[PDB]
Amino acid sequence: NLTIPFAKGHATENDFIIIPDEDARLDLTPEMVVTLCDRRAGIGADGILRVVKAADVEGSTVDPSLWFMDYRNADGSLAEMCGNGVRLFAHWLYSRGLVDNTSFDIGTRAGVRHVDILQADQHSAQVRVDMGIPDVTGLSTCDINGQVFAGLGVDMGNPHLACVVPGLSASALADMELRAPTFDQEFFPHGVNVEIVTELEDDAVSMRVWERGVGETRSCGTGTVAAACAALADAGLGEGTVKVCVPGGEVEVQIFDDGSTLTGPSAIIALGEVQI
Amino acid sequence: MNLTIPFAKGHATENDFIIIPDEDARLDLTPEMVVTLCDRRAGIGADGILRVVKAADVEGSTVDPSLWFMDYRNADGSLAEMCGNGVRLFAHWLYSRGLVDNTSFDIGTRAGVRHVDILQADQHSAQVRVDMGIPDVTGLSTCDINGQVFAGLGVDMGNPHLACVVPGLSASALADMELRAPTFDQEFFPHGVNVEIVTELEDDAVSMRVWERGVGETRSCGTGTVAAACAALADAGLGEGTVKVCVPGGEVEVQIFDDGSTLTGPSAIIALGEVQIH
Repeated sequence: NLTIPFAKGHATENDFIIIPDEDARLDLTPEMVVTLCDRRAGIGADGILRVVKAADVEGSTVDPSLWFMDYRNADGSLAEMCGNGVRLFAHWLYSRGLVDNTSFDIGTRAGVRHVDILQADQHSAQVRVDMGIPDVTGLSTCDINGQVFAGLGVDMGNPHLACVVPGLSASALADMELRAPTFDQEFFPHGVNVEIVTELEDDAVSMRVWERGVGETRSCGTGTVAAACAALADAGLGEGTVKVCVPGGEVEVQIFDDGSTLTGPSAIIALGEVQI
Repeated sequence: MNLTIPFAKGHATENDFIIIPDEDARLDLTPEMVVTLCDRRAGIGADGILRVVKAADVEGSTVDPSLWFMDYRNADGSLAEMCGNGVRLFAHWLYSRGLVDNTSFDIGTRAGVRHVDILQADQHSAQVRVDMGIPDVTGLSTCDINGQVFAGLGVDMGNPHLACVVPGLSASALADMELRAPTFDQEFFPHGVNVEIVTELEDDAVSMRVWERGVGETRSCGTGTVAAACAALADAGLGEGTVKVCVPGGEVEVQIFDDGSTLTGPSAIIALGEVQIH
């Protein structure tokens, strides 16, 4: 029935359909989302980022003149957390001349985010995003596939449990076989994302992640910040700069005593039109 | 370098492809490019690439040079022959973009010429019939899926099949089975096999699920639907007929004769655009 312009891109292989809607002319229903993000029947993504002014988003109470990351999960749901996504949305905004400043603010359902474009062209960027104060909630354990791991619990807006594993190489991490983890039920009352991480080594670590009711993913933004907190803690530091390697790429995490940042890439890989 | 390529994304009963128009045979499309494009998160994502090129510009093409050739690449980069589903989408592309003038026409493939008939088409949707050859029932064998033994029929459609029609299987209970990679007779199927689990012919229809060799479960297998319909007819004591086959990605209609078979089914063209390879 309607043909609309779109783009496809990803931030460390967490991939999105960007749908411009400057004039908020699109009623994008949860069934339309689910269709569009169907990898075999549609275009295929982890979600849609619709480009709209905060003004026009039902329920945003942020400054109405911001651009708002109207972010939908692949199941249609209104995402309340955001991560890697922000890097892509920032990239689109800056490269299409929708903002004109390398440093600006983005309306999201989790509140305003602040970003800094560090490099940007039509296809690639590096973006620094302010991720909030990590809330460390303490030691916990989990079981994956008949093995206990010590982790550090971390709240970034959503819960994580980051298990830094002394001895474990990047290879051995690669070779482990993951399964839905079991963990402390009462410690995590809304479930938990679990990261397995190597130890700080040249200010870097490698991570794999099991997201909450999703399973293994290529990249989880909030998760890389969690892993960085843990890897620092596992070494006796509370502040620092860590390169985190996930299956989808590399980010850089900065842990301050009063905040955190995530720095990493974004890619706009295709442009076209799609039918409803 | 990077390279920007015009493309389309489509599917045939949710067996999905990237179509890449290359009428002047200018694009050198390598296996590593194919892999990158077909990557669902770093690329566009698909089961394969259909490059639209004249058979005159494919080396080793058996067919008439004036035909369009489906230069079909699998997602892993390897060259392929034919796809029951993908031919439907290719036919749809050629016809809806005016590259052929008739509703009935031939297409070149690496398995030889294929004859298609456009039943309905516009820019987004179509219904296409393809002639799929005489099935060759190679024998009776069995498999084991996740502990449970199924009896079936060897079918050679150009590639090996064990179509297992299961008396007393409802569609409900087919949808709830847990599929795992089957075990099979390695002597009967020395090159692997595609396994279809099928219900029994009822009101001229069956439902199927398929585990494709080296790929696991898919939403649709074109040659599988034809194997499935053979087995369904043979389990009903018939040698010929028309069967609607329901796969998780949609519905098709198989006609079996003594001297051949056809597969009719849908095609959709979902998007158009341009893509930059890394």
